[PDB]
Amino acid sequence: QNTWINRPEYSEVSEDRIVIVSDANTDFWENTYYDFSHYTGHVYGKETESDFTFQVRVKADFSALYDQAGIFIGGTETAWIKAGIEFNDGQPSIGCVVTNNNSDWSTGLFPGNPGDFWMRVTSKSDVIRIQYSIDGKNWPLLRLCTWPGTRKRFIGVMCCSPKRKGLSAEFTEILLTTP
Amino acid sequence: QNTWINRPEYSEVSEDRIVIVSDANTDFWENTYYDFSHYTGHVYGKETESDFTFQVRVKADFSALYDQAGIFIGGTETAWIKAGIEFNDGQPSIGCVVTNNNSDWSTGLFPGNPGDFWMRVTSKSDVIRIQYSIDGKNWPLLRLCTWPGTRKRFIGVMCCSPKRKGLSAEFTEILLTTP
Repeated sequence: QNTWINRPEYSEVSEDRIVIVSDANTDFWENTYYDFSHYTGHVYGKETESDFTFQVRVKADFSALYDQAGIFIGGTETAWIKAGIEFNDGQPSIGCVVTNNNSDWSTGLFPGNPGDFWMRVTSKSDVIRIQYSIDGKNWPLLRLCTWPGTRKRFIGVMCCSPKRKGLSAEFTEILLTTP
Repeated sequence: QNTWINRPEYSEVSEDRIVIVSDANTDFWENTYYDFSHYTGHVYGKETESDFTFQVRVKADFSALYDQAGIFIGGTETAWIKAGIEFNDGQPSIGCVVTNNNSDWSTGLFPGNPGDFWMRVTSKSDVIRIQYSIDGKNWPLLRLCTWPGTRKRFIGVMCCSPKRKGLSAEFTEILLTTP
């Protein structure tokens, strides 16, 4: 059954729609460079011990620095992966952070509509393939690595407000299935 | 003193210019997904045990699938990092691969001129910050992680031809210095 990691004050959970409103100063980051350990981001999903392909359509109102919305894959508090859009110096970026004791993040240009995009995560064997889409048809690769956690993987939708509060993210067309 | 990792058949080494012509089927990759271990890419540089900032201007004639040219940071054969342009399905991408026993790669859109760009690597403490530039003035972030190797880091220019032979890459404006 679906459950939360840092359940937010405000939210909505329907059969085919999930809304996460971030709490103040929420984020996910481990040590690397910044020297702090944040594990306060919001994630709604479920644990699974089998391979899978997760896909979701994200609609959030990015505005404050470091606003994040996308997907999350958890193992432990020091073994997880997050990916999606992140606001910074205006322009929106698409990136990913793989944390295996330490956070390793990559980022880059996001061409689509920052307020309406798709995310896809495929986890078969010990491999993690993360892709995104701006039209729901084309899925460019974002990150390809090997899972840093164990058997149990927590897969779900995520939302972060490192410098603010209230980022509202709507998740629809959610589909968790065999790879 | 400067030395090679998989010295190529053809090359040129001047005081302020380095040309690497790739040998057939050369590449850098460790296990993840593809299930093969490649350590045949060409790298010209030097070992250092102190923090540094490396910068270089790259001019290569990308054409065959997976053609790569950029920078490399080595620790061991299972602990290294590479970053730069990579040709694929025509369009050129800017990406990075961090290998800590297993390769973890990120990729994305490259807006500049694929045949003339800059790379910058900063290694202070145990942090690695990789940036690129399309005009030699602006340096967007590409990857930020913590070094997977030890004290001795091999920093230098790199060139790969996974599916061909002959990719000629020219490296100029090389500058290795304190961060």
